[PDB]
Amino acid sequence: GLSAAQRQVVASTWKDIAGSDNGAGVGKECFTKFLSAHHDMAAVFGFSGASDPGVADLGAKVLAQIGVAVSHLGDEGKMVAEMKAVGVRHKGYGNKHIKAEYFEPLGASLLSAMEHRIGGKMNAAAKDAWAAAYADISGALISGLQS
Ligand code: HEM
Repeated sequence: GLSAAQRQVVASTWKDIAGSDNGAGVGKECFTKFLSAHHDMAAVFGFSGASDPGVADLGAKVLAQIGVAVSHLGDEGKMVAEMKAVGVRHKGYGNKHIKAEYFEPLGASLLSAMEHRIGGKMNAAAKDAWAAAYADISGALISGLQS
């Protein structure tokens, strides 16, 4: 599923975009677009539109999970245990309208927003390495999800 070159390209793009923000300006610009393009997930996340600061709260807190998961892409025995739990958490949120169908799509559109921080440094290996790592990150959260 992943390779040493990709695992390295993943930890190399997370130390820059998530330097001190840990991915704060990554989900706020991604979730915001998802909420706008999708008016069915806004009430689910807890926002009224794309002009809501809450978006920067979820897209940010969520990015962190991807960070703790970036320190173990080849080791899917523990970093996947925490993500699997997040799914169980989404099984009873304040909206009870979560779905893994928005994950993939919201995951791909997320890599296009990461370039906003490392614009110019995000090469193909950066979006590809993360495009292969985010698959195991989110895919590992859909397990406990819909519980
Ligand atoms: C696109 C599908 C998703 C939906 C609809 C969704 C929805 C939500 C909602 C509604 C909350 C709580 C906000 C509130 O108070 O209402 C939340 C929290 C959170 N979500 Fe998601 N989420 C999705 C995908 C993800 C993914 C893929 C990750 C992981 C990368 C993730 C990680 C988190 C984290 C870490 C929190 C913080 C809450 C906690 O864990 O205690 N979410 N999500």
